[PDB]
Parts: sequence; C-alpha cells; structure tokens
Amino acid sequence: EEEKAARLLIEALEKGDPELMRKVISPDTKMSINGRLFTGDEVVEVVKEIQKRGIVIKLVSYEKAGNLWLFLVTVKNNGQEEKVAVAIVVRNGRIKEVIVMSI
Amino acid sequence: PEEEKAARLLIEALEKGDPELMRKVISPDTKMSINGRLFTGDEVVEVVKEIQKRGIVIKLVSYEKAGNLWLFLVTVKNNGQEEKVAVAIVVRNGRIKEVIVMSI
Ligand SMILES: [Zn+2]
Ligand SMILES: [Zn+2]
Ligand SMILES: [Zn+2]
Ligand SMILES: [Zn+2]
Ligand SMILES: [Zn+2]
Ligand SMILES: [Zn+2]
Repeated sequence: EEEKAARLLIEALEKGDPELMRKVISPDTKMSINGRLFTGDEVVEVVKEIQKRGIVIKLVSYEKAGNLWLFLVTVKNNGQEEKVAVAIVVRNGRIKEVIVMSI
Repeated sequence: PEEEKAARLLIEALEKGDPELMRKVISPDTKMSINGRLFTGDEVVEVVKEIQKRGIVIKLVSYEKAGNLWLFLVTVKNNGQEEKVAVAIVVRNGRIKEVIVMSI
C-alpha cells in the first residue's frame, strides 16, 4: 500500500494525469513546493497547473526508507532544464506529506 | 517557532554529526537509505561516525519542511571533490524515524 502510492505517483506524473493523484492524496496532505505551502485539493490543483503548462518531468532515480520516498527528477520547460527533488511520506496508502525542491 | 529549534538541531546533526546528539535523535527503529544502502538503528549512528571520521565536510545550502517531513540540500566536500546531496528526514516524537541520503 506504501509502494502502491509511490508507484501511482510516478505513473500519474508520466501520464500527465493529475486527477489520478486523487487516488493517493488526502484532504490533509501537506505540500511544500520551494517553500510555498499547499494542502489537500490544492496539491492536486498545483499538479494540474504544472501539467497544463506542459512541464516535462523525467524520473532520474529514487530511494526508499520505510514509508519515506525520495525521487530525483529533471524538469524541462521552454528549453530550460532543472533538477528537482521530491520527497513523500506515505501512511495508510496515501501520500501525507510532500516536499518539492528545486536544486 | 518550535520549528527553528528543531531545524537548528537537525542542521547541526547533519553538518557535524556530534555522536552524543546522534544517539539522542536516532532510535533502534530508525531506517536510513544512503545511496540505496540500508542501515538501521545503531548502524545509522556508526555510519555518521564514519563519515565524520573521514573528514567529509558537510554544509547546508537550503531546506524545506512539510509537517514532520524535512528535506535538506547540502554540499559535501571530500578530497577536493564537491557534490550536492539531498537528505530527507521524517521526525516522530523528537526522533528521526526515516532518513534518505542521495547524491545528486
Ligand atoms: Zn498532457
Ligand atoms: Zn480544486
Ligand atoms: Zn495557468
Ligand atoms: Zn556539533
Ligand atoms: Zn556529553
Ligand atoms: Zn554500534
């Protein structure tokens, strides 16, 4: 169920299907994206905005410790490329906390 | 507020790895993945000790937080080579429950 949620996140991101995230986000999910805080449905709306903008995300690598996952992705928009770290904590099959940080 | 206290302690542990502070914040059930290699409990303390013993210099670049999840970006210097490393930590009840260390 832990692994399910992480796997669904990757699939959702690859597919550009933000709505699929609703299967792993909860109303109490907290996200920090470069210091900006979002909760619950707002997290889905942020991911939707990212997809709407056509931002291209490629997974580079990932690691896991217990219910904690850390992903390194490359992000491309308008020919500019950046590395981003995405940390998630899963509880009861749901992503409860997420940090997105530009490197 | 209480965040600043916790941040200060976490940063000190990450940069300097004081053994006595490590023993206070690691529990027998703490799980660490360091570039895919898994360590648990006391082992985590021993790994931090080894990193410090080798003279690896760790400096905070930035960090973020959401609930009990923290993410630190550090520079690591060893033998004239410099790299960026991401450290993700989950805290529960004043202790580190999970930590991932990943070279970028
Ligand atoms: Zn699309
Ligand atoms: Zn909405
Ligand atoms: Zn827009
Ligand atoms: Zn110290
Ligand atoms: Zn002492
Ligand atoms: Zn030992």
